[PDB]
Amino acid sequence: SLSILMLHDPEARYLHKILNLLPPEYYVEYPLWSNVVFALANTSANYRPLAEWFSQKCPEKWNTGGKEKLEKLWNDASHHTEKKITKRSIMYWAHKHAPQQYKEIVEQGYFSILAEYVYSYNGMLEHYMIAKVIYAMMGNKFVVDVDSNGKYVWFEFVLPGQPMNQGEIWKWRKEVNPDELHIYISENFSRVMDRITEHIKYHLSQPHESNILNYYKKLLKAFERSKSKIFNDSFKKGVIRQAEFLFRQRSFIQTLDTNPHLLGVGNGVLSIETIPAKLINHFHEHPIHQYTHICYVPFNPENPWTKLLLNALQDIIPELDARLWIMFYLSTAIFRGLKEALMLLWLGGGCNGKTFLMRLVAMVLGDHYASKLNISLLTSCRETAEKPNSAFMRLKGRGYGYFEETNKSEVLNTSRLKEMVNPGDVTARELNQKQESFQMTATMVAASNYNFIIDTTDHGTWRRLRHYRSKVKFCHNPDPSNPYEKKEDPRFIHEYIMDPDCQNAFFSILVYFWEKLQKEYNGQIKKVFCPTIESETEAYRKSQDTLHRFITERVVESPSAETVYNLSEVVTAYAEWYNTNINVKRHIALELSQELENSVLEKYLQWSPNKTRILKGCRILHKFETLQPGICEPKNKWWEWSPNPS
Amino acid sequence: SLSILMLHDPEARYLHKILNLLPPEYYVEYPLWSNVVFALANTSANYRPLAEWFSQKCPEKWNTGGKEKLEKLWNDASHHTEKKITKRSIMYWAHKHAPQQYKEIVEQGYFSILAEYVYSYNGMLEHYMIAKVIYAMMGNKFVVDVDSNGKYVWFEFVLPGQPMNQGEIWKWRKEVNPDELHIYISENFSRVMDRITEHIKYHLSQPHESNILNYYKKLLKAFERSKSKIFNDSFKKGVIRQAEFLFRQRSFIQTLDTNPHLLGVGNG
DNA sequence: TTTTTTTTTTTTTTTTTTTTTTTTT
DNA sequence: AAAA
Ligand SMILES: Nc1ncnc2c1ncn2[C@@H]1O[C@H](COP(=O)(O)OP(=O)(O)OP(O)(O)=S)[C@@H](O)[C@H]1O
Ligand SMILES: [Mg+2]
Repeated sequence: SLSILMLHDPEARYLHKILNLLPPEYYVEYPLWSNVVFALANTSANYRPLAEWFSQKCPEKWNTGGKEKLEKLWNDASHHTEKKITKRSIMYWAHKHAPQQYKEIVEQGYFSILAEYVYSYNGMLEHYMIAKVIYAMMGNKFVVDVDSNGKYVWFEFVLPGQPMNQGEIWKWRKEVNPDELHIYISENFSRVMDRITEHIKYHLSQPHESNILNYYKKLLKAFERSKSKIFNDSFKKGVIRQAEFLFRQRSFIQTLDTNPHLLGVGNGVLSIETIPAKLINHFHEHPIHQYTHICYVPFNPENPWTKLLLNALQDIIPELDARLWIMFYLSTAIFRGLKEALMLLWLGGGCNGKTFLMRLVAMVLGDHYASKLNISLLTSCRETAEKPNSAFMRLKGRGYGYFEETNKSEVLNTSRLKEMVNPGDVTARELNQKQESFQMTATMVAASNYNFIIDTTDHGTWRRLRHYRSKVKFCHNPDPSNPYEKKEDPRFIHEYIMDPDCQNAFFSILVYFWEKLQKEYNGQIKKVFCPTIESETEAYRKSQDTLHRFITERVVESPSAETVYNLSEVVTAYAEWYNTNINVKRHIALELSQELENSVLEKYLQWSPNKTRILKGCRILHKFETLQPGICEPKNKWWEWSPNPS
Repeated sequence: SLSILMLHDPEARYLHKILNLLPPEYYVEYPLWSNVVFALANTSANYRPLAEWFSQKCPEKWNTGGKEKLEKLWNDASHHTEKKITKRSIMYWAHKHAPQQYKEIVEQGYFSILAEYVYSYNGMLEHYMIAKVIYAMMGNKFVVDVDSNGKYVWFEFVLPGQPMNQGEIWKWRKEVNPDELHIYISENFSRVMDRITEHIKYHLSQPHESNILNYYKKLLKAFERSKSKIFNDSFKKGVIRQAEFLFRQRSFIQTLDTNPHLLGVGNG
């Protein structure tokens, strides 16, 4: 039904004019004829005859390649979507390979549209007809959408070779007013206007009877009076008001920045969807707007900065397995999608260089994807009633959260922490607006030289937690006796972050590590057995437990004795214990009404017939009360990751 | 390809005219000449042949000097990010060393621009024409940028010889509305209006065929009717609301006062 | 727990309109 | 000179 499409849509025929400029080898290329049929698939569905016409377009080997081959990709499912290239991109392949003939095709294209309107209304232009001409001419560059509060917001696609803020190439940007459209409607639209002027004068040159003696003269007078209308301001404001509907595109704002496999970079957009990661520095159709100003380059260990960073980094963390495991964890900061609930906190001392690593990642990732949050938030000690809260926000879309030191060692209640790590959704509010929910997908790190008090026993609480301790410390007198001591550079933090190449080198390392973990056991973090890690963590679990310490301080090593009333004094005995052993405090005592049974006291803990859980015997201690009776060091390179054991 | 240089771009031919009347002693010297090479290189990369011809202004340096070194300098300036010294500076040296000649050159330039618009639209001026003509002159001052709050903001370059605040000289200042731009467009633009009127009446003086019996009469009537528009409040407000698009400079507010090696003082 | 966020603006007209002199009756 |  080629004729059908021809008559059904003049644009379809124009679209046919433009597709005739494609060389036959384009139709030969297997992934390309799949691309074009998919591109037309997402734009309407009645173009099956046109798609079938494309099967007969340069069919030098259609029978050789299979008659039921190109149509099969569309006839198998006229429904269904793939989130692929739509229209307004086929024009890009058309003009990138067939110049000149493309510019005249579009030139006569809107020329017919404009010349139709000038004849139909005796040369009396208006706002809407101009808006239609503009959209058919530069409708493949602008998108208008409506935000949450509701205004007609303008988004512009940046192209190389035009004034633009650094790092904002090959991606959409927000515009308060389409300013460059205002100059565009005044300069390039004039050229279209002139072609009309020549056409009417040429027809006036050809003699004829009264049908042209006054009719052409009237239009010329009307047209010239209307020629100056375009330069007016209120008229130009009206055209922008009209064109808002033509450039309207439903479902564009909420699909912005949704793909977690696309990252905006200073030299295009970086795709981590497939291995290896690929850089896009040409036209595409992915709705991405946020970015960071760090240019991406392929990972080269031969760069002096890459070696410089790797050497200092390797010295910072001595253990090979710990070094691999930590950076693999930090490599997830590039990802912006759902992540497994892992909390990383680790201990150090003095000028340990902890601040250097967090600071490096934050600027490398950029503000759009990384941010600094109040350390108090981690404590979770603070509670928020029905009141605005801002620091809870800012976590949207981010993939990295880093903290700093506290006043001292701090206690962290499970509340306000369970939802900070879990792959769930949380809701809150702040200045203005109201309650709203947002998916949390950011990696979390918080290291300090202060131990974090944890008062619980639940496995679910102590399953999304990992602990580490630093061992290498920096001092200005590095005696050559202790390996855990190295010299410092004041420039190392004050500068070396201001060098863009350092960020470019560091970002490459992060990309490479994420590729390694992805090429590793299908992602995930639970694997990679680092004996140094997860052992100090459970050692920290054997510590940081007041009850267990109390158990093997007063009742254990003296269980054969018998000074027991009930669960009541055991709490008081535990109360006075932590009062001195730790600090004086009180609790709604029901926690031990079951935790004590959850403990190892069952040897003597047996509930009496009238409940009271009378322990079979212990010795409450007063006065001194003693004598109571009861890895491979890497050869030369470790970023190469070594074989599977590593 | 000098003909290609002078063909595709009237801005290039204007830069050709400005490139003349220069003190070639500076071109002979390495520092200042390299500085102006950097200035022109930072202003787009499409002007590679024009920069090459700038190497052939007083060709002695291109015949006695680092030819390949100079072209490599221009190339690296094109593909590097620096402080980005731009135009409106070579204009400064041209005015500094060479008064007179440049004044009538720019006068003829924007006068020709306005005359071209008048002849194109039968002397029916409109806000865009006046806005572009105004941007053709001035331009050095009046940088416009969009704040973080979404409000257009105007900035003026303070110069000696005006009523300014204390210690505000030789640096940008914030302006709620370009008031002295308003009075400038009211006063100085009238000189161009008068020059155009004189040119029209002079052409009317010369005798010709039936064109002058009615056609110049129509042109002069339309121009006279449009003359009073520049004094209208709504017309001038529209002219400003059109012109702030042209004087827009991307990435200006956030890069303001960023340099820690520069201090603002009373005497500069 | 006010406190400051909330309130409460806050743009608020503006364009235009009319005419528009010329034109052409 | 008056109406569009
Ligand atoms: N890999 C490295 N190479 C060279 N110098 C380093 C390295 N790591 C740390 N340093 C030096 O040691 C210092 C870093 O320690 P600090 O940042 O002071 O300690 P921190 O644990 O990060 O937290 P602070 O700052 O002590 S509260 C810097 O002054 C660096 O000069
Ligand atoms: Mg530090």
